[PDB]
Amino acid sequence: QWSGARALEALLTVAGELRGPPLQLDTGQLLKIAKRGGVTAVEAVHAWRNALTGAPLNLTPEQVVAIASHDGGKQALETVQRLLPVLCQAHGLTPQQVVAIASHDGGKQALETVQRLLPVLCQAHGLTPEQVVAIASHDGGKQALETVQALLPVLCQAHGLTPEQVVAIASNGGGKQALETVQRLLPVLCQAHGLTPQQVVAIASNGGGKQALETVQRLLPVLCQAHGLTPQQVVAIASNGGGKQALETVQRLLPVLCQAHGLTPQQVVAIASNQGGKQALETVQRLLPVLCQAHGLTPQQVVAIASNGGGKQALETVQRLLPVLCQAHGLTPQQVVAIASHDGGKQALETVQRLLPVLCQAHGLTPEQVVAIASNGGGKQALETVQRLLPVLCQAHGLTPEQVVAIASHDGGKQALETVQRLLPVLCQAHGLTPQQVVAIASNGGGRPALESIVAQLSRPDPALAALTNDHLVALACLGGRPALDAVKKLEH
DNA sequence: TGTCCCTTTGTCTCTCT
DNA sequence: AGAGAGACAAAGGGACA
Repeated sequence: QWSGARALEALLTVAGELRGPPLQLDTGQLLKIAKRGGVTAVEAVHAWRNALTGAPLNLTPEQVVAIASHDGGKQALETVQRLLPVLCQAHGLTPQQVVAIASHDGGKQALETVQRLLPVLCQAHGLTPEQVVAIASHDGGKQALETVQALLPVLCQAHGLTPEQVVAIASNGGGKQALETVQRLLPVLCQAHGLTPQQVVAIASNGGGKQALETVQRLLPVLCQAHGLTPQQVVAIASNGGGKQALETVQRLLPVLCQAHGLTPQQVVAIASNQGGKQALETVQRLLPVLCQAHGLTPQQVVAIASNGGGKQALETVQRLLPVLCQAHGLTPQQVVAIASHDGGKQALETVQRLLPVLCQAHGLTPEQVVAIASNGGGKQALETVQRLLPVLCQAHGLTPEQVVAIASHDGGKQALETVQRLLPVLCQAHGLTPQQVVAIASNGGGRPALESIVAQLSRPDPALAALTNDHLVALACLGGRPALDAVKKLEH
């Protein structure tokens, strides 16, 4: 018989119990732990169900699932209950920071290494705890911490990088590989091809940073003479997760796409310059003629859809959903293209298909409004949040549907909507801002942190901004959000 | 296998102006 | 408002004990 049978059975026996107190996990959360943390992780969560939930740690189930759903999850769980007090008392980290460090493959290694190396990293190397946490919060975080300790001096001194740059390089999966490749390849890339340190840092600062740097070195000559690419265009392609794959695919498919479809190299670069660019290119080669047939989508529209992260997913989803969204939902092809032309286009298309009739019939929005909500990165999240929160925001908080749609119609719209529902009362009743001002602050990208920064300043006033009135602070917060307040917070110093 | 580390792709959020 | 950064997640492969 199949050997995985006993184990699968054990998985299900134990999984059944976890639906009960004190954790109560759903099928989705249980699948997740099983898929990545495996069987021993599911058994571990059960074994330490009580010791984590409340006294004296007090971890939410969502947090227990986050620690458990990785390779070694069992080990991370044991280590968290051991090291979270140590790290919150002896180094002053928050439980959230400890959880974030724990929530990656080999989390036990990262936590123990942070416990070991944080003092030497802050004292002898002048890093902040936040920076130590960031470095540590990726797979192989133990390796990245140890490589930062060893290579920070030689990277700042012999190679001219700032600590911030070293931290940025180190704070991805395979950070150790990226750091080491930069030490070796920075003079080669700078002095042989005229790249700035900053361009090299940008290449190095993604997962697979090492792969992308080595690929830039190899392919930069062939890309710049033969295919007529600018060093600037090559750097942009390489400056993305899986840069190596995007680069190699650009060399392959640039002439093919240009000659056979009439795309410019500028358009090709834009398709290639996201995470999964490789996938976006190969999909365009296949799918463009299919999308463009019968006077359907123009090439230019296919390029736009292609030119975002997961462009492959967006392209395929349009091919599937263009007819059913146009015909049965009364959308123009142009509107479908608008919704698809953002990171997560696939998610957003699917969510419009599912929710357009609900939001229209049940909540009284127009299609135009639904499209406007959908037509940003994270459009799925914003649509789901408008569905959840429109009744409370309008009925309990006074807002018009028009104001809710405005808040929702930017990247982070979900975050903006949730924060408004959360902070509207204290902003208006405790400090006298008008609802229209709160809406105004929140109706920009970065709505959430702009609102948080404002609430911070009115509940624990920094003298640095006391010279500003509430209205001035509002105008500032609408002008440039949290960064503008923060800058002002300094300009005064 | 269980654990650790590395790489790619997809999605979401905030910044920079 | 569009490009850039970066953060978080899901999933697969190498390595090894």
